[PDB]
Amino acid sequence: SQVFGVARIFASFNDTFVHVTDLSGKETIARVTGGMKVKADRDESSPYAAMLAAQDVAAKCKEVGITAVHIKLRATGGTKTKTPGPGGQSALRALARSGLRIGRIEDVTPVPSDSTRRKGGRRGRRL
RNA sequence: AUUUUGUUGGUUUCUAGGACCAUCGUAAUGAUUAAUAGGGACGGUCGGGGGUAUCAGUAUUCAGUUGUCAGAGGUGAAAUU
Ligand SMILES: [Mg+2]
Ligand SMILES: [Mg+2]
Ligand SMILES: [Mg+2]
Ligand SMILES: [Mg+2]
Ligand SMILES: [Mg+2]
Ligand SMILES: [Mg+2]
Ligand SMILES: [Mg+2]
Ligand SMILES: [Mg+2]
Ligand SMILES: [Mg+2]
Ligand SMILES: [Mg+2]
Ligand SMILES: [Mg+2]
Repeated sequence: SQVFGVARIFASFNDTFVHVTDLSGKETIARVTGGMKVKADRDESSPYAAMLAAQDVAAKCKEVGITAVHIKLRATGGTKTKTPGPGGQSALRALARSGLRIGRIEDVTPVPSDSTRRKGGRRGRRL
């Protein structure tokens, strides 16, 4: 039927990565980040930039032959926050609305079975 | 050592007295509860109680292979990087 890639979307709170690989993930097809679409650091992770980033990925996917993708959304993970950034929701909707077909969707955020120490100190970040 | 042998040392038998030792007989012969105190034993347990080894788990960082290409990071915004 369709030809599947894998859209590995890494959505932090400072930027948004839209990265499409092959099934193995060892071959990169298109990687457009929200920071390549704006010149202000404060909105590298904006929903608007993520939508533009996804459209460039979808356009690149079409000329290589990728007609469908599986979605593996992730947050920063590790010792830091596990909730996805604001751009992850926009990049997913933009991909679906760009004529690309959507397969399986999974959250693959790095979660610890314990945890190393997290930055900020004992008293947290005082603002 | 309490008396007397006419009498003082007497003298050790003697008399009597505790104090014990044995036998026999008397006797209803002789040991308070087990504290909704405690201690101990025992029986099935119950615990992220302790110690010594041992086996996971992803994560973090670093490294090796790869893959593409212009930003990535970070913030309230930036900059150092
Ligand atoms: Mg940023
Ligand atoms: Mg830029
Ligand atoms: Mg610049
Ligand atoms: Mg540090
Ligand atoms: Mg405050
Ligand atoms: Mg006389
Ligand atoms: Mg008792
Ligand atoms: Mg026992
Ligand atoms: Mg996992
Ligand atoms: Mg520059
Ligand atoms: Mg950035």
